[PDB]
Amino acid sequence: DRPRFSFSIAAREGKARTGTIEMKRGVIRTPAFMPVGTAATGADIILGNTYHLMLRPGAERIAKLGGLHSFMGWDRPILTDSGGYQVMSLSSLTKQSEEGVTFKSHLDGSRHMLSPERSIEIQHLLGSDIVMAFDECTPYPATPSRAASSMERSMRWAKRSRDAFDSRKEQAENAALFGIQQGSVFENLRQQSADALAEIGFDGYAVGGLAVGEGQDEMFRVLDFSVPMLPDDKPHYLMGVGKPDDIVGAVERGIDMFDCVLPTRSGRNGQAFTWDGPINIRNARFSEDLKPLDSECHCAVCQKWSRAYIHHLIRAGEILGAMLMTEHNIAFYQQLMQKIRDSISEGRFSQFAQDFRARYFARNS
Amino acid sequence: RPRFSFSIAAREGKARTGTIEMKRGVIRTPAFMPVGTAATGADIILGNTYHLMLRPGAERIAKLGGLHSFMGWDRPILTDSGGYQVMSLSSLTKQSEEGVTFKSHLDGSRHMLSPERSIEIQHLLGSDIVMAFDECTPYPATPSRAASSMERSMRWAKRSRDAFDSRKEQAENAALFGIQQGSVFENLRQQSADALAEIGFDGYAVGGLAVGEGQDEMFRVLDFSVPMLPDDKPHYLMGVGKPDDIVGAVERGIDMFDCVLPTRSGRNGQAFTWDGPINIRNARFSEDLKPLDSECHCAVCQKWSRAYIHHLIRAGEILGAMLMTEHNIAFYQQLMQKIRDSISEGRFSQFAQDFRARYFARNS
Ligand SMILES: CNc1nc2c(CC[C@H]3O[C@@H](OC)[C@@H]4OC(C)(C)O[C@@H]43)c3nc(N)[nH]c(=O)c3cc2[nH]1
Ligand SMILES: CNc1nc2c(CC[C@H]3O[C@@H](OC)[C@@H]4OC(C)(C)O[C@@H]43)c3nc(N)[nH]c(=O)c3cc2[nH]1
Ligand SMILES: [Zn+2]
Ligand SMILES: [Zn+2]
Repeated sequence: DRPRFSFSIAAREGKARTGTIEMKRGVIRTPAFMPVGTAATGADIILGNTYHLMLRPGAERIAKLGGLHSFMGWDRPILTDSGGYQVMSLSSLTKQSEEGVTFKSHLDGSRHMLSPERSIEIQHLLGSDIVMAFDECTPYPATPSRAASSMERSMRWAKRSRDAFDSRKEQAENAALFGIQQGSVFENLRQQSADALAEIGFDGYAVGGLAVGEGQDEMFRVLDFSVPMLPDDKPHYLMGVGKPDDIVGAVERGIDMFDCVLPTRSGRNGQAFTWDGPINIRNARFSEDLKPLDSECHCAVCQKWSRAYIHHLIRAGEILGAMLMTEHNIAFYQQLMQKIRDSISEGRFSQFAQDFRARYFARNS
Repeated sequence: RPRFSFSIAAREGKARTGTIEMKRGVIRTPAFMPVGTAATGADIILGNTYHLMLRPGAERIAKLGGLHSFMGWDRPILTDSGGYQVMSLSSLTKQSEEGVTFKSHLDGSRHMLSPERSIEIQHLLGSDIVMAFDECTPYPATPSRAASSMERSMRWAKRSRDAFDSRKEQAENAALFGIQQGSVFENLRQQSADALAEIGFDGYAVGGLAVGEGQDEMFRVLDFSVPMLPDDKPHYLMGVGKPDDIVGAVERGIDMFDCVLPTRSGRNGQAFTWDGPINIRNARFSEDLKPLDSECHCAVCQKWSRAYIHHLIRAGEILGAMLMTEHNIAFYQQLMQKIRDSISEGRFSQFAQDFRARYFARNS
């Protein structure tokens, strides 16, 4: 049968790689974009907001309903985060210590807590295939003192995540665990986090603490030295990235996995991604543009709907407009990953990145 | 249960409270009718006919069991006719006496709306209350533009009546509402009302409002338009509205409401409270341990504080807007219940004064 977790590289070019991740529920073609999973009403894997799901409707409720695969109507692999991002983005509502993170008690007495052990337990109840270690996304900007103490605490939490993950045979035999590298924008702290994660051992290694307002120039600079610190024979996950040009540049620096809310956030805010850069469909230039959102896109929206139709739908307050924008953006992101995977296999990825950026920045939509 | 039976239990001024009895349940009036969604306290929900015929299509919904199966909702459902999209999407339409033809899509598909096709689609959706195919006259409109538009809509209202009665299954189990037009002009409103009464309908909706006219102008049109409709029939104000808009509209004879603001506000960081709307994104709520509203009985206010929702939206968690949306919908139903209670008690005039006094002071 299919293996638990097997990462093989089929072709390389520079620091970029293309290949597959084999799991019991399907194959993940890398470099991969992993869209946000939703409740049931082309991607290889979807994600679940662990913090969101544990509050609504609850990890135990999800488990009794059959798991996220039953909850989201998705039989392919699923990855869940650990909540370490919400440890930072919601720090004002948290009491934090070495044991874990305790959130402010609710008006009904209910109180939620996150720890390396509880996070893995929740991710097991959700039935996810790829588990993220409980970490802390260090805020940006952060002093070298604040970044060091946070990264060091996160590495202590990473070891407890490893132990808690291995404490369940059912989870350790069917799922995979990813360590998350921290260190903010500092090379030395990044090397300490990578060394700590490798000594513990993980099926995959994620680069955390980025996509928090640092800018692409700073993000690329951190990727330049951070990704070579991770085990080459293991997949590399850049959390929170990103824009199409962010993804292309990140693949050029050794990243194999991506997640981002921009396709949905842009689709709900009137922005569509095209090969000629992003477009604001609300602009009057599209009032009578009879072309689809993107001339090359093969998604269902571009085969039927014009820019003019979508422009007037959003102007008229029809939520169908944002759904088509969202539907296009998600499919466009998968088409970007496919073109990236193709170009690495052909040995023409460096040419693709140049041609992509040239046309994506000219904005000749 | 009867097909459609509207009875008034208590009156005060032009305001009324009562029930609408249908084969699938009872609708307590004055009623707010939230926007129905696909399955994942209101008496009736609505379905965007124009949206549903495009996604996933009226025929697909019919084969799935109808909107009651589609939305997991066994209670009554009301569907609009598309007459609003005739105006809001007029740039993509070719309009004539026969109906409205939308611009052909990139796959050759073309959609058309007419009094006959609209009623057929609403039958395919399996809705319990059908709206006549009309045209929401744009605002502002010249008296010439409003007259031709209203008269066209009344010819469409008659064809809607005939098409509705052409199906025994629909005519014996559903209801048809006529829609009054005339923009902001009294004489044109009287012609539309007279025309709709000569045709005959189970209910009468006040259309062509909530299109940017302002509350003062909207109330002024309601002052003379609602008394033109049959008193023994329900009155539906389409698109209204804000909480104070609803209270003022009930004061002028409206029994039914629909509005996207509870969802539009919940997604844009605005929550409705008895002390007026609040912008949860303001820093004053960063540590406000109180719920969104002190009196609200919804699930969100029993568990979540203003501080928690404020930080969720600030952190980009979509759960924040869901709680805001859930509260706004439940708050709207609590407003209708308090209105229905006060009419039954004979103290509605006092409620309207007390509501506006506290709602506009903004002492949240
Ligand atoms: C956007 N920038 C960005 N995302 C990051 C994440 C993922 C956190 C997001 O995963 C989403 O669910 C799948 C949730 O939806 C939003 C609201 C986007 O937040 C959650 C991170 N996760 C962990 N564990 N650790 C990190 O250092 C980290 C850094 C990030 N930077
Ligand atoms: C907000 N103001 C407003 N709404 C009105 C409507 C309902 C049309 C809306 O009903 C909603 O679905 C249930 C949809 O939400 C949006 C997207 C707002 O549009 C649909 C009207 N409908 C008809 N048939 N005729 C009218 O004269 C009319 C006037 C309106 N003024
Ligand atoms: Zn597309
Ligand atoms: Zn509430």
